[PDB]
Amino acid sequence: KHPLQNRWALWFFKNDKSKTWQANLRLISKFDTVEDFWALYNHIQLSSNLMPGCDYSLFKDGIEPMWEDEKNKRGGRWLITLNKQQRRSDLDRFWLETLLCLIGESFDDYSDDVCGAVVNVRAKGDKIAIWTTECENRDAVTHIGRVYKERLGLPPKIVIGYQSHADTATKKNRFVV
Ligand SMILES: C[n+]1cn([C@@H]2O[C@H](COP(=O)(O)OP(=O)(O)OP(=O)(O)O)[C@@H](O)[C@H]2O)c2nc(N)[nH]c(=O)c21
Repeated sequence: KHPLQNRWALWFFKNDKSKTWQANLRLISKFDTVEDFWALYNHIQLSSNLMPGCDYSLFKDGIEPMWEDEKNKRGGRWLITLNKQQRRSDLDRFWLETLLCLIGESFDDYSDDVCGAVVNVRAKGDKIAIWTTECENRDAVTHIGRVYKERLGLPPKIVIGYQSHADTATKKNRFVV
């Protein structure tokens, strides 16, 4: 089989309320091969079919998909927001293209600053984001944002923003692209 440069882990989140946020996170599977990635993707529910209040997260092995993880606490995220009416037309395409960015190490020189990606399915609107390790590394953050924006094919006129997890936790953009 053909190996990937990193081992990745898929996590699932289900909003409960009678549970603490951390207790609602569940590790689903791990893979480090091209064949194993496709085996997972071809046999698990699509993001567009998840119930409102759930999330899928793909993070490098060893990094939990939460602000508290050492590799995320000083970091932040590039955020993509979508309307509820775009669930069946763009959500799945955006998520898969995002996954291929991660697994295919599309950020080259700054690959070590990437922690993972998260897709949130909500009644008000869906969100997809790429999490990075340091919200102060301007060159790294800016590079990832530009590469990501181009890959998704977003019209060069609709700017996306980068938010530090610290700011998100204390409810806005450190950078825009
Ligand atoms: C990513 N994340 C989210 N939460 C909790 O989940 C809540 C919901 O944040 P959300 O990321 O699930 O998006 P949502 O659109 O539902 O919410 P909104 O942006 O607040 O309108 C946060 O306010 C926190 O209470 C988190 N709580 C902890 N402890 N750690 C995390 O990494 C973490």
